[PDB]
Amino acid sequence: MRCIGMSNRDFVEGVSGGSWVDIVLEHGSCVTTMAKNKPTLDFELIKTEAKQPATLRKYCIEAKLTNTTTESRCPTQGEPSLNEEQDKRFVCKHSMVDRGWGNGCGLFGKGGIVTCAMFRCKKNMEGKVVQPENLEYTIVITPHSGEEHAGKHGKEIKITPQSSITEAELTGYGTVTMECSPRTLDFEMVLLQMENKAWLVHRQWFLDLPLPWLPGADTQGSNWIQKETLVTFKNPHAKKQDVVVLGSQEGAMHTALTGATEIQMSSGNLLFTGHLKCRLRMDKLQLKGMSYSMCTGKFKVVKEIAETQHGTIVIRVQYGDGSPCKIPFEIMDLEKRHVLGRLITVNPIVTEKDSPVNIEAEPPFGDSYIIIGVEPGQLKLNWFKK
Repeated sequence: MRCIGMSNRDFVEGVSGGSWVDIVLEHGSCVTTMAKNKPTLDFELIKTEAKQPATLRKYCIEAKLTNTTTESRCPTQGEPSLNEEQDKRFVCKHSMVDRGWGNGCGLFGKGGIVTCAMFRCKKNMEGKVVQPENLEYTIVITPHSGEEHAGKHGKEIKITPQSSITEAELTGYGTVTMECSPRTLDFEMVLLQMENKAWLVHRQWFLDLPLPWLPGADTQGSNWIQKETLVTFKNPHAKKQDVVVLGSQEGAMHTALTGATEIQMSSGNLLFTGHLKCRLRMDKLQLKGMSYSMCTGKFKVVKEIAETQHGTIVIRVQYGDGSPCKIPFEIMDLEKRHVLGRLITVNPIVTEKDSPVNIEAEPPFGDSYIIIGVEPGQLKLNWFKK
C-alpha cells in the first residue's frame, strides 16, 4: 500500500528473461517491478547516512580560565619565564611594562613580564568530512501481495558503494539480487556539528575560523591551538596582569551559519537525501503459493473500490467456500470474450476466512468487467476507466 499511495511511482519490467533490470531509486519515491511468473516487488530508498566520518577539527566555542599567574623582571635582566609556559593547557603572553623604584627595580625603564592562565574548554563544535564511500543507503524491498496488517515488513537491506552485490531473501518468494551505485552529492565541503544540530559548510572557511582548535584525531581535549582567539590580555602592570576570556560564541556562530544548508541527523550520524541507480535480477524469485486450489466460493467486496494515482484500482475482497486459496481474477470486455488489462498483484490469494485481501489491478481504458471468483456467484463488477 505504501507505494500505491505515493505520487512518485515508476513501473519497470524486464524485456528479457533472467536479464538485469535497471531502476532509479529516490527519496520519497518508489519503484514497482514486474515480470512474467514472478512476484511484483516494491523498492524504496528510505535512508542515506554517513557512519563515523573522519573528524577534521574540533573548535572550542566557550572556555574558562583558572590559575592566572604573572612573572616580571626589571629593565636589563632579560625575558622572564614560567614553567607552565611549557604546559600545553595554558595560554600565555609576553609583554613589556614600565618598572622602577616604586616596584622593586633599581632602574626605571621597560621590563619583561609574562602571564599564563590555564585554558579550559567548556563547549566545542566539530566539523567532519563525509567520504562518498562509507555512506550507507537503506532500501526496503516489499512484496506486492496485498496481504493485510493495520509482521509483514519488506526486507530491509543496507549497502555501501563498496559492498558487493546483494542477495536479499524475501520470505516465501526466494531471493532477489541487486547492486547499486551512488550515481551522482559532493564532499571539498565539511559538516559542522554544534550540539546535535549540523550544517554543511565549505572548507577553507571552516579551517579559517578564528577559534581555538585541536587536530581531529585528539582525545585529550586539552592542548588547544590559538587559544588567544578567546582570550584577552589587558595592559600589564609592574607585577600583575589581568586576563579575561570572551563569552560563548555559540550565538555568534548560529546567527553566522544562517544561509548554509542545514543537515538533519540522529544518533550522531548525519543524514542526507541520496540518489541511487541499481540493477536487479529475479531469476531466484518465484511466486508464493503456486500449486494450490482455485478458490471455489464467494467474495464480498469489503468496501468501495478505490482508484489510485496510477491508472489502477485496489479491490478489497474476502472469502467463503474454501481452503486458503488462489482467487480467480480476470478483467475482460463487456462481452466477456477476451482478456483485457492486467494484475499488479499477482497470484492473489486468501490466507484466512474473513481476511480482506486487497488486490491492485490495471483495467483497460474505457469499459471492462472485473470477474472475481467462480460459478455460484462469479462477481461481475462493471468498471469505466477515464
